[PDB]
Amino acid sequence: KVFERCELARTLKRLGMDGYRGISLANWMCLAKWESGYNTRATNYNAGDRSTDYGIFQINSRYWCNDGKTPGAVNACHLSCSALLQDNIADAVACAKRVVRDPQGIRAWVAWRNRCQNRDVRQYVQGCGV
Ligand SMILES: [Cl-]
Ligand SMILES: [Cl-]
Ligand SMILES: [Cl-]
Repeated sequence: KVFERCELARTLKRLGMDGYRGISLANWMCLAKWESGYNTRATNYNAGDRSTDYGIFQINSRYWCNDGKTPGAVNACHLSCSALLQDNIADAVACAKRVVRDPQGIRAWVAWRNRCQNRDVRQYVQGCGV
C-alpha cells in the first residue's frame, strides 16, 4: 500500500518510532518519503551486488532480511524479506529499529544523508496530530 503522509506519521508514532534512539518522527517520515514514496511494496534490485532493497524503508537483503538469493547474506532482523512487503508495517519498523541500533544509526541509509540530514524536515509531520 501507498500510505498518505499523516496516516503514516500516526502509524509510526503508534509503533514507537518517535525519538527512537534519538530519531524524531519527521526524520523517519523523510526517510520513508525518499526511499519508497511511502510504498510498502517498493523493491529495488542492485545488479551490482546481487542484493535487494525491500518495502517502505528499503531495507537491504545483504544484512537485514533473508530472501534466499543474496550471496554471503546475514539476516540481522531475523525476518524473511517478504515480511517487509506487507501492508502492515510493524515488522518493517522492528527491523528499522534494529538497523539503527548499529553504530551509524540512521546514517546507514544514504537517502537520509542526501535528502534529510541537516535539513528542515518539519513539513513531513505538519498537521498530522503527532
Ligand atoms: Cl533532527
Ligand atoms: Cl518472516
Ligand atoms: Cl499486510
